[PDB]
Amino acid sequence: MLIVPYNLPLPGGVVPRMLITILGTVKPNANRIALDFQRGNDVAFHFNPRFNENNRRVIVCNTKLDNNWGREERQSVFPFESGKPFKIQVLVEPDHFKVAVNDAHLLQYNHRVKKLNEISKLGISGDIDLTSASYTMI
Ligand SMILES: OC[C@H]1O[C@H](Sc2ccc(Cl)c(Cl)c2)[C@H](O)[C@@H](n2cc(-c3cc(F)c(F)c(F)c3)nn2)[C@H]1O
Repeated sequence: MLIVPYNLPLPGGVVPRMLITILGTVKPNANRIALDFQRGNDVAFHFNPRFNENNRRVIVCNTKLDNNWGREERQSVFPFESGKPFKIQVLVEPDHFKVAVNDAHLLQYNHRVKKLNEISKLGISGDIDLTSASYTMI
């Protein structure tokens, strides 16, 4: 439906209580997906499901500053499945981004980029059919 890579502007950046919801379907034989919450050229929060990293499925999260990736945060719970519809919910909390997939909490990512109001774009890329991307204040 929506063209991927997709850019969702986040006017005035993010703030606690802002909820971003992404609906889509993983393509068959998917290799990767990425959500990039950007501050200009920096990536404040990169959320990156990898479907085949040495025959393992893993979600890699990181921050990119001045074109350098930092320390990766990895955990082993992988709720996505090739060919299946998903819902990602990213809730901005005062100290971290809180992520739920298909209504189940997945992970938290502590804020490395501190100027939340300058994280003004969300890029969505990878092996998905993107249905919708929106935000609301809870
Ligand atoms: O840490 C996270 C980064 O890890 C490597 S670079 C690297 C390698 C080793 C280490 Cl120890 C470190 Cl710290 C960094 C990736 O190449 C990088 N990356 C992924 C994508 C990308 C682009 C897409 F278009 C897309 F659809 C997609 F799903 C993904 N672009 N850039 C990013 O995931």
